[PDB]
Amino acid sequence: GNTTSSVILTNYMDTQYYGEIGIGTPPQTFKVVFDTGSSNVWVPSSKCSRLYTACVYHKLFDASDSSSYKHNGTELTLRYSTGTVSGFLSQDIITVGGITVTQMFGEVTEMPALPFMLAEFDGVVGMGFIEQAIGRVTPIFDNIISQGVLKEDVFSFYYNRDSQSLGGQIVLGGSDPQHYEGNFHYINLIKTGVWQIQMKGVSVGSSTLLCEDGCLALVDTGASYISGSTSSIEKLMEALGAKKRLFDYVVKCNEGPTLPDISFHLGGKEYTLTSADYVFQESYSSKKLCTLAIHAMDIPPPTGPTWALGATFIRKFYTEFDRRNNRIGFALAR
Ligand SMILES: Cc1ccc(C(=O)N2CCCCCC2)c(NCc2ccco2)n1
Ligand SMILES: *[C@@H]1O[C@H](CO)[C@@H](O)[C@H](O)[C@H]1NC(C)=O
Repeated sequence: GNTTSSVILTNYMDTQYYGEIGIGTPPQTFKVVFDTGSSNVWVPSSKCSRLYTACVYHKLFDASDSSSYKHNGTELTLRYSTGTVSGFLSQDIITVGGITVTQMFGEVTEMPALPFMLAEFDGVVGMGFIEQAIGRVTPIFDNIISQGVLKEDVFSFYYNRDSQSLGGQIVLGGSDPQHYEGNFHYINLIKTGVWQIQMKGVSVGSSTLLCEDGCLALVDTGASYISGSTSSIEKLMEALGAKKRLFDYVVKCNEGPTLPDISFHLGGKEYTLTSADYVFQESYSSKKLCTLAIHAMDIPPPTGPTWALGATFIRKFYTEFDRRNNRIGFALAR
């Protein structure tokens, strides 16, 4: 009970944050997203039909090349906001930040081109709780806890603002003072079972337009953007003077710096984003369009309807996830 370990992450375009894990003997390496929003481990399978082009372009786990593989074969379907993967369960040795665990994971055999052709990562490591794990499969962090090796039931996320240096960092068993500053502000979860906290308002400038009588915020490391309801985001965007495109909201690039602050009232404290934190300032041209790092995402019950605080939020606020105390700490990221 005195190990602290880290996972190094790559920052792809401020949208995709992924580290590397090994599966099997000998270790087969996968680029994976560490996602507090979900709880299952999955990578693409060698058994994925090659007619799924995502499987042509990603790394595949070949169970036939692993001596430590253990068959299960129960069919599982993982439905996410942005797409669905389908496959079957397997068991093998997974290596993550020097730590080695016997993990049950999904070998994905069905992997749709949209969106996974757009993924720089191969698979997902769910950092959430057992209660949301499809098939009641013990999640990887629970397994690492069960070894009594870590200093505490705590993991922490750092996402870099710069997309050639350290792209991001996960500390298993603690946090890293090199990447945050000031004090942590701790906020208790609504319930155990989901990394979700009470939000008491959303402000544009200093007018609380949204969540006037409270709402939900899912602290979501696998999400790129900040998200709310279609109707919630529609009200927010009307206020920013943003134009709706098919998959995002844009603003004429010149208007970008002039955009107001957006605040999130969490645990008594007001968490502010400046336009610099939520606009992709690719230009300053009045002719060019610039995209925002906030979009509509409708999560179904009983998680939803909820807000999701993804990479946009985490970049500014170093996040500690506390399993021991069922709470989330935020600190100013550096
Ligand atoms: C192209 C693409 C497709 C999906 C996601 C995504 O939302 N997840 C990964 C896939 C399973 C669903 C849970 C989350 C994504 N985001 C990457 C990312 C990494 C860190 C922050 O955002 N990118
Ligand atoms: C798959 O795992 C479940 C749950 O542990 C178990 O009951 C079942 O026997 C396994 N099936 C096979 C074919 O190994």
